[PDB]
Parts: sequence; C-alpha cells; structure tokens
Amino acid sequence: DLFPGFGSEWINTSSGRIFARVGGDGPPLLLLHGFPQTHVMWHRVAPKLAERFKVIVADLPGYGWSDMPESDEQHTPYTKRAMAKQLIEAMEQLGHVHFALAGHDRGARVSYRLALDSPGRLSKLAVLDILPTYEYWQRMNRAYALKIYHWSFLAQPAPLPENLLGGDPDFYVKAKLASWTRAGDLSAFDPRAVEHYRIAFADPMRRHVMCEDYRAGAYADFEHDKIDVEAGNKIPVPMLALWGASAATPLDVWRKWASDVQGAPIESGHFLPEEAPDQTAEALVRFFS
Amino acid sequence: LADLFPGFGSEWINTSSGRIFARVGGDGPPLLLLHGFPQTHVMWHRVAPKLAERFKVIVADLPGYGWSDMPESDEQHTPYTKRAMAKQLIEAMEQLGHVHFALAGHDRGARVSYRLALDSPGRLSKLAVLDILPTYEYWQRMNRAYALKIYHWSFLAQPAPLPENLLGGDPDFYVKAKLASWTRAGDLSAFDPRAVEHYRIAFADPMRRHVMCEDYRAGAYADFEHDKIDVEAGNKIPVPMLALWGASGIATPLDVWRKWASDVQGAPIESGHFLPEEAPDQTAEALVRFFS
Ligand SMILES: [Cl-]
Ligand SMILES: [Cl-]
Ligand SMILES: [Cl-]
Repeated sequence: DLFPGFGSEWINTSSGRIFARVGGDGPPLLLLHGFPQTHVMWHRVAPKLAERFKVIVADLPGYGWSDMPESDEQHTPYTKRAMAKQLIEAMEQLGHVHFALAGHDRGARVSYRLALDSPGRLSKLAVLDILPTYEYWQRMNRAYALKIYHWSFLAQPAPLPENLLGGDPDFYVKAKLASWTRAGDLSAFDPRAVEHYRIAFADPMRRHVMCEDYRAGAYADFEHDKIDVEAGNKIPVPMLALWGASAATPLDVWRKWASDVQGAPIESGHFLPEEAPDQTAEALVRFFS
Repeated sequence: LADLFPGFGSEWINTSSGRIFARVGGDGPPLLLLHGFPQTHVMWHRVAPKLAERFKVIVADLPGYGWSDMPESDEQHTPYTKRAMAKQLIEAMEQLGHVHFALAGHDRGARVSYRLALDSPGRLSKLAVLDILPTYEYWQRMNRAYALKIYHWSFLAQPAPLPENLLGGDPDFYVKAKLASWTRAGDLSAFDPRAVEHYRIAFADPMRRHVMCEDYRAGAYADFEHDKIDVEAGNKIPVPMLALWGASGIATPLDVWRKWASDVQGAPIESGHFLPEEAPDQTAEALVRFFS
C-alpha cells in the first residue's frame, strides 16, 4: 500500500469495473496513468494533491486491477474515445460530472480525447509528457521510427507481439521503465512500485490489453485525431502541458490543439511524477488551484 | 540437414574477416549468389541447378549467416555493414581466383550487392538485385503506413539486448511467421520443407540471431549513412544492372533504381518476396538471360 490515507474502490460501469485509490477532500481530481504502469505511479504526488483536492487514482480500462473488457477487430474498448466514455461513467458513479483531470502517457491520451469529445466534463486538464497521437504519427520518419519503435511493434497484428513478450516479460517491462528515465536505470522508482508494474506485466491477459491499446493508437485513435485537426477543433478547457526536459516545443504543438494552454519543462525523463515528484506536484497544485 | 544442391561442391573460404561457406557448381563465367534474412545460401536451391548449366555458380552464406564465421561486432556494427560484407566477399572471390564476376543478391544480399557496386564497380561485370530498394529509399519513405507495414527494420535495430531477448523465448515461431508473412499467399507452402529446416536451425542459434540484429542495426545506421553520401553526390552504379521484384514483395521500383544506376533494366514477377523459391523458373530464366 503506497497510498497512506486513501480508500480502495472498484467502480461499476457498463464496460467493467475501474479500480481506484480515493483520498482527500475538496474539488475532484482524476489521475490517469499510462504504459507500462498502473495507478501506483502517482504515489509520490497524490498526497500533496490530496491536501487540496479529492483525488481519484484510477487504473485505466484493462490495466492494473481494472476489469478487462472484451476487445474486437477495431480494438474499440481500448480506444481512447471508449476509455474516456468508460471513465466518465465511473466518475458519474461517484457523482462527479465536472472535474479536474491529469494524465500521463496513455492516460494523457484518454485525457485530451475526453476533453475533445466531452469538454463540459472538465474544469481543467493537465497532460504529462505527450504530444497528440496525430502529431506522433505525422513525425514518424527514420529518427522517430527508431526512437519510438514500440508504437509500431506493439501495434503489429496479434499474436506477434504477445508471442514475443511472453518469453521474458520481466526483462522487457524493466527495460522500458529504465530506458525512458533520465538516469537510464530503475533508481528513480520505488522498488515497491516497480514490483506493481512487474506483477501486472507478468499476466498475459494484461499484456494483450496493452497491445490492443497500441493497436488502437495506430488506427482508430489516429483517425479520431485526424478528424479534429482537419476540422480545426481545439480544446477550450484550461490546459497545462508538462514535459520532461530529458523540433517545435511541446507547447508550440499543444497551442495548435488547445486555445487556453500553458506549459513547462520539468528536469526529468518521461516519468515525471516518479523522477521529479516535488516539481510535478508543485506545478499541478498551482495549476489546479 | 538436406543437401539441396545435388553434385555441388562445398568450400570454406578464408578471408581476413572469417570464413565464408559456399556451395559451388557448374562451369563457365563466375556467378555469385547472395541470400538475405532470415535465410541462408539454400534459398537458391531451386534456381542454382539451372544457373549451373551456364555459369560457375558460387552460392555463399553471408558473413555471420548460415555456416560462415561470425566476426565479433562493434559499436558501429562494422562487420555486418554492407560495405564490410562486400569487402569480405570480394576477398573470398579472390581466393577462388575471381576478380571480376557476375552477382545476384536477394534481400540483405542484394544490399551487399549494390553497395559492392558503389564501392568497387570494377569487380562486377553485371549485377542483379532481387526484391529490394536501396536502404536510403526505405528509410526516406518512412511514415506511419510504412512504419506499421515494415516494423522489423526499427525493431531489430533497437539496442542489444532488446530484440535478442524478445526473440529468445520462441525463435521457431518468429522465423516461421516472417517466412510465411512475405510470401504471396502468406503461408509456408512456397518453401521446400527441407529449406525451412535450414532456416529454422540457423535461427535457433542465439549467436546467429545476434548477427541478424547487428545486420539490421547496420541497416539503420552506417548502411543508411553510406547510402546517403552517394545519393547526395548523385553517384550512380555504372555496372549493367537488373532489378527483379515481386508484385507482392516491395512497396515504380525501376524508377527508383534509375536514380541509383545508369544502366538498369527491371521487371516484376508475380510472387511475394522470396522470388527464387516462389517463382523459381521465371527467376532462373530472367537471370540466365540477363547474365548471358
Ligand atoms: Cl504514450
Ligand atoms: Cl532487406
Ligand atoms: Cl526494400
């Protein structure tokens, strides 16, 4: 238990339960993790946020201890549009129809898709260390193909990645965690947190969900994004983009997708809330207050 | 493992970079045949007998592949770059007394072949490249559609030991799925099962898999840089050239090779990627006519 003073809830939805740690009081704030992690990646910043907010730390649909909806040929329940609908249902179970939202990695993709589809749900939005899925794929030249190979590899038709990942999943997940930190090793993480990530990744069913998520990320999610950029749609919700310091700035890019956005680099690799918990917490608290 | 070249001799040829295994048959003008990934010299077994009626045919395992030695690699993947492989095979051919010869390559072996022609054109009378575009052209094309369709160029090029460790759990599944994936029908039916077993046994050796990853790492880095120098100088291969590709293989490929070669002809064949196994009579005929 990495969340002192937080409850544990499975929240019912039409697509399956969402697991969350729930703590604090005040305005509601939902925190969404990404790959290859779970809700526990927020354990270092959740307490400072809970000083001021009611904090709901949720496992994404099919991740962690959340239920795994059956997928289909277009990967629908693991599209960011579907994940956002499911988390909107979960927040309604708690009586939250207007809330603050911060996401990281895949959870940040859920979050900006939520803001594009249903802006009235959000008071404020923070996205951590991402650009829109459309922008990634538009940037996908030799240098990007090499640097972020896993967007194409994990999106290969089943069972190719599932088969490869089964041989030594501990090694793959630990290498991903290490490779995207400033330090290049696991020293930025709490070993208890790494064990949560390892345990989740050890399950073949959980890994299949992850591949479905990246398949959606290459196909429907991209198409959904393309419709908005073609329509000139921008997020109206007050928005914060944080990114790890370790091409146009991320702020230059999000200003093209959002009409009220501020942003800043954090001295950190990808995993801002774990590598740079103090700076990340401070920036979020200032933003959401 | 089957002998798929009835009556061909066998040689290990010493070079400064390690031994090259070859099957050798026929008589006449010398013709070197180079395989690619994830195969070995035996992929030429359905066309080599026909070629051997007209040529002295040398069917070699690439450096580090099949039964050729595996040089230790380095931080720039040097021995598995196509420039280094071409230098090594030039040495091997010199050991046989061939300093000017005909060359046909497929897949990685075709990349060795056009690099050989760019670096050392005087070594070649004529050259054929099967189902490839230049490495520079593949990476230039890179966008979302190609990243998704041809993922393995970026996957196998990731820093060791990532692809090595992913390939280790079930290597048979991966090599068979690749072989099947690039044929016209998408299954293994085009291959002789005895040839598949050669490919499988090679891929079952972690040292051989590491070489393959080093080949793709070179393919992403030094090989691409070597190509980039030539295209930005407008260097074109002067050696008479044939480009043969499968209609369900690459991707107009002739238009691409006309930018890289000043005397090139080409044709498609109805086939997936593996032209000499999927379309042996047509491939043999095209080669015999071109080299004759
Ligand atoms: Cl992401
Ligand atoms: Cl190739
Ligand atoms: Cl190609």
